[PDB]
Amino acid sequence: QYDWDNVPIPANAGAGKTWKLQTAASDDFNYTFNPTNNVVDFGPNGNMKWYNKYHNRPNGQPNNFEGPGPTKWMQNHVAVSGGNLNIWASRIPGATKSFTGSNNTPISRPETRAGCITNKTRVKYPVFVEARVKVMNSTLASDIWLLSPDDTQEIDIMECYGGPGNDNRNSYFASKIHLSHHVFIRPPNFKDYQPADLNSWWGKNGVTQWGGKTIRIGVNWVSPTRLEYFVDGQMVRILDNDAVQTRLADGTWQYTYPAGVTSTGVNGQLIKENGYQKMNIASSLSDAKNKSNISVIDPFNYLNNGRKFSKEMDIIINVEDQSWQAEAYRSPNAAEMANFYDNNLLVDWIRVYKPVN
Ligand SMILES: [Ca+2]
Repeated sequence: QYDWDNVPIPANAGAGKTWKLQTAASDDFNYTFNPTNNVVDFGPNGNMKWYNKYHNRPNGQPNNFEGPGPTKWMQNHVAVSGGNLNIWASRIPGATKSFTGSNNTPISRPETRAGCITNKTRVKYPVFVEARVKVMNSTLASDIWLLSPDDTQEIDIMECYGGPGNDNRNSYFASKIHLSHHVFIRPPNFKDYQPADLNSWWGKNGVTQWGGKTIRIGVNWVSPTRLEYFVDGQMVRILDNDAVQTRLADGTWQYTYPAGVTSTGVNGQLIKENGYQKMNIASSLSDAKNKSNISVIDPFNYLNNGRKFSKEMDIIINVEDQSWQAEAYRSPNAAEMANFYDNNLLVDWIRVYKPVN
């Protein structure tokens, strides 16, 4: 028996097919794992389902990247207890961290210590991954995501800065969940693409903040070229090759596709409108796909692979103080950090299925 037994799988396995639970990957977090400074595997009974660090390199060696912005990932900021995975953030008085700011020069902010874990079982399309999670009531990022070992391909389940802040400085972002993915060129020619259309910042009328709410959120990774997103059992977004459909604030579907880019090669940039990727309106997903000539996966050919996902991925859950938030002082302040509950991400369960006939 599992915590999710009574919860319908919202993704469609397809005609003639059903969903098969991926037992080793899935975890309903009902055991005890006490936090430790050591890098260790953890799980129920004898099982090793996770380790308390950012994901290893393809060769198995540690990846010692400590996080974006002024984040420092810390082994002992991860525990399992009370039926939940707990991943939290804290600060040490006087501790600071430098990172490259928006002017391509170093800047410093208070260092945010935070947990980060990686699942020992990788996933690849076709696969559905869903978690039940209490989003942190914090301006920090509550993250559940997938990343290839070589750091080139990424599919996010949740990236949410759910708390408006005690002074509401993060109110604009707190009402949204970023439904996202990334593709990268690795150094030396480092480039990063993620969805920047207005509709990728998903919300719902009557929800002012996600912080403190417990939601179910998942991604159905259908194929190299298709992702579907789900919140509380409802499909809310599809990315399909070169077109997008997303549920608007009132629940109604809008079909869109990219209006323009400067190039579809590696030095290309988005044409923007109102601060977001400029998108045109279509009348169905097929109409949008017909009209579009620009990938919504890899518009600038960073992967040089037919603009598609192609690599198995590690499941990562973490908290982050990202550079853009930290530079803008949207990161937590001392008063907010006095409330532990607000700074602790709780995952009740994460389940993984693949479609089988
Ligand atoms: Ca649980």
